[PDB]
Amino acid sequence: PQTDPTLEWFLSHCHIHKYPSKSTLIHQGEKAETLYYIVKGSVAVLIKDEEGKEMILFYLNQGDFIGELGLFEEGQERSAWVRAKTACEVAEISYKKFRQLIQVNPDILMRLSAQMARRLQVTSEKVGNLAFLDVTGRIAQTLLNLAKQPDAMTHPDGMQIKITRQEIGQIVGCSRETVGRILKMLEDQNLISAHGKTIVVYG
Amino acid sequence: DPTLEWFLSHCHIHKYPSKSTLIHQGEKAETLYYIVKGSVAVLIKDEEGKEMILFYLNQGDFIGELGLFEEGQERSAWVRAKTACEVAEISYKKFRQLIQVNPDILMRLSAQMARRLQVTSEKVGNLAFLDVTGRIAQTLLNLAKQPDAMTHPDGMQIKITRQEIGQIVGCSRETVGRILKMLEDQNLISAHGKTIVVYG
Ligand SMILES: Nc1ncnc2c1ncn2[C@@H]1O[C@@H]2COP(=O)(O)O[C@H]2[C@H]1O
Ligand SMILES: Nc1ncnc2c1ncn2[C@@H]1O[C@@H]2COP(=O)(O)O[C@H]2[C@H]1O
Ligand SMILES: Nc1ncnc2c1ncn2[C@@H]1O[C@@H]2COP(=O)(O)O[C@H]2[C@H]1O
Repeated sequence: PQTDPTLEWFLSHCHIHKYPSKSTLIHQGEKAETLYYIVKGSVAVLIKDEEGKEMILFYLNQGDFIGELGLFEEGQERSAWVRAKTACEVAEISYKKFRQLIQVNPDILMRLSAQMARRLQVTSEKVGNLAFLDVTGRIAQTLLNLAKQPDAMTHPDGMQIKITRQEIGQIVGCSRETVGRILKMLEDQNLISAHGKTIVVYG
Repeated sequence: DPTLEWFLSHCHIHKYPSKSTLIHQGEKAETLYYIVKGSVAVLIKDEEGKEMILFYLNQGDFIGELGLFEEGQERSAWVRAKTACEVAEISYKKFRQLIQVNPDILMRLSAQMARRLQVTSEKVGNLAFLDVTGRIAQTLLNLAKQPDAMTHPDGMQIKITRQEIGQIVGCSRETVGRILKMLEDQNLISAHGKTIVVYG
């Protein structure tokens, strides 16, 4: 973690709310009139198809803004669901009040925009993965990213992560069954080791 | 627009012919662009150079903005002129000084980023939830819903090459041809050649 006076100034204008793990902070389709900032915890951003299947777009963490995409034009709806992945503490402020703060000190918009730019780079890559990789390479690539997250744990034969079939499937666009068939196949290829819901990525 | 014209007076403007590349993926990102006239395609490529289009940008669109907020970044995509273009250009350093003078110029840029993230997220959803055949069907349906789709007795009529479809959905013009034929055999469309009729 890390803070500064510009962020504490901003936080003093917000209200703080707690969200237990698995609770939904933002429902797709709601009117977007408020901005969030994660003081503690992590959330998943996700979207759905007509049949209720879920895709994860991003994981956001402490220091991440959320609900920013409606800020620049009135009348918009929330573009995705946002669900607490762990217990969360989340600052919230109306768009109107945030715009007044932007007038006082534009650096607070700089910080928000830097996160938007980063999310657009990552989401564009995600488009390239989904377009150009098959499920297997999507899965292989997903495991590689995690293997280089700050959450990784050292290990003798490589780098180690934990994740469920279901979460993998939600990331890549497939069933937990396809994930299992593919994990097994990667294991037979001596690329990974799986131990329940814990995965050693070799290399 | 005063802000626009103030901003433009700090840029150098240059003309680019159709099909020229304004931005190459991997280059160091140190400058911001703004489209004064024309349209461009933003694209990505697989390892074999098969193309996917991420977005079409037009007059009034910023480009090359994604490196602005941290130094040392590379261009995340290629940007190619789709028509002849006139494009304002300015260094990130000079743009940051303008942001200090008047933050509204950052508001405008951020509004376009937010819109691009909403649209690109919808595209992630389509790619995750639809196969190549469903992506092509959905593309034709969406095109048939645009203001420029023409009325046809059997449905709507659109104009778009196999290559453009392939660029939209992430496949070769060959894969596009086979699926269009399949969709035609399924009595869903007619690919007259001079036109696609989307029935219904
Ligand atoms: N592609 C994405 N990357 C990161 N965060 C996203 C993405 N799409 C949506 N979100 C977040 O999901 C939020 C839900 O509603 P908003 O659209 O107001 O603001 C959104 C963003 O904070
Ligand atoms: N194309 C897809 N096919 C199947 N499941 C998908 C797809 N895209 C996203 N998902 C979601 O990914 C989830 C992961 O595991 P489940 O099989 O429990 O349920 C899955 C779906 O809701
Ligand atoms: N998903 C996207 N939607 C719209 N424009 C994009 C997208 N990804 C990249 N771009 C544009 O492509 C540009 C090329 O280099 P930059 O990364 O500096 O800035 C980029 C954006 O202007």
